[PDB]
Amino acid sequence: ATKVVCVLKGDGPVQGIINFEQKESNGPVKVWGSIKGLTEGLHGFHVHEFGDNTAGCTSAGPHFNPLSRKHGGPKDEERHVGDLGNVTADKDGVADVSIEDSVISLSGDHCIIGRTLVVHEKADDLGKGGNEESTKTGNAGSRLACGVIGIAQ
Amino acid sequence: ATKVVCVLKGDGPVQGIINFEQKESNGPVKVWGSIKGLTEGLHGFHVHEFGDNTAGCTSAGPHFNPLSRKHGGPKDEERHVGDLGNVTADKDGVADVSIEDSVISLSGDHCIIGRTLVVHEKADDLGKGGNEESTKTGNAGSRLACGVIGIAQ
Ligand SMILES: *[Se]c1ccccc1C(=O)Nc1cccc(-c2ccc(C(F)(F)F)cc2)c1
Ligand SMILES: *[Se]c1ccccc1C(=O)Nc1cccc(-c2ccc(C(F)(F)F)cc2)c1
Ligand SMILES: [Cl-]
Ligand SMILES: [Cl-]
Ligand SMILES: [Cl-]
Ligand SMILES: [Zn+2]
Ligand SMILES: [Zn+2]
Repeated sequence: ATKVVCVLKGDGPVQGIINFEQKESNGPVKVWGSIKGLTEGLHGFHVHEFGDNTAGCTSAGPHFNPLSRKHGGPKDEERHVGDLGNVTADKDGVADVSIEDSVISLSGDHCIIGRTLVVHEKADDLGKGGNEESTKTGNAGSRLACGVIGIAQ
Repeated sequence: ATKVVCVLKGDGPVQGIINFEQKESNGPVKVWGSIKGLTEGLHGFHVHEFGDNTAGCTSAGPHFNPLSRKHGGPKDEERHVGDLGNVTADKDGVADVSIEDSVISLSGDHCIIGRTLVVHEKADDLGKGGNEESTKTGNAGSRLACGVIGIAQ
């Protein structure tokens, strides 16, 4: 039923379009689209708390964490709602994104509409980095590009 | 209370930050902030339907019109939900925005979260232009800058 979209932009060359679709009121969310201008390899892919771009991607705040848990991979029970794991950029710097997630939603208390999607500088270590940062941010580093998650055609 | 924000960006020099605050459900919404890089005078100020920036401000679609009415001024009964009227840019091209509106909301079926705020090339004629365009767009012309309306700190 409900279809949202997100246009990723930042200070650098990284830009993309990510779609979200949810058929059932609390069923799985299909996240798909393309990001380009990325370094080859893994990049952290998170929903951050605020749809606030007043001071670039920084204003988005931390990973959307309504249940006040520690950072993890999407398949971990201990995770932020916004912890969608990694996207993989090919040799040409293009990440063809396709994710199914059941913790995020386009309705309820886990709604990500009016919040920020961020693609990060490095791989998300999924909380296995053995430092304080790993259990907060997954050591994914700086925010290359972000966008507010909005209602789509 | 509920507090949302919007960062207006486009292809040109027009850019701004607009805040929305609503103390009571079905109460008035305080819209305030600053826009710069505008021509001196009036500029159409509307919430458009989609939080979609896939092809710039064009992808936002028409004025948010859930009740399928004709375009009007904010004070008109016959108006789009998104019809917030005009903002006034001073000689230096800065519009100091301060609006109170009771038709828009940050909750319900009139919720503007995940939709687009647009500032337009010319004055909104408030539906008094006596042509088909007046009763659709208010003849405000091109979309100088837009942003998806997101949840704020
Ligand atoms: Se989805 C979302 C994003 C940001 C803020 C709020 C929301 C949201 O829709 N939350 C929400 C909370 C509680 C109830 C509703 C709701 C949705 C649909 C309906 C109805 F009438 F269509 F069935 C009623 C209530 C939405
Ligand atoms: Se604020 C927001 C942003 C995006 C999507 C949905 C919302 C939202 O909060 N919706 C919402 C909140 C509270 C109540 C309703 C609601 C909608 C319809 C009806 C009725 F009467 F039509 F069935 C009742 C309540 C929606
Ligand atoms: Cl975090
Ligand atoms: Cl890992
Ligand atoms: Cl982070
Ligand atoms: Zn996290
Ligand atoms: Zn209108």
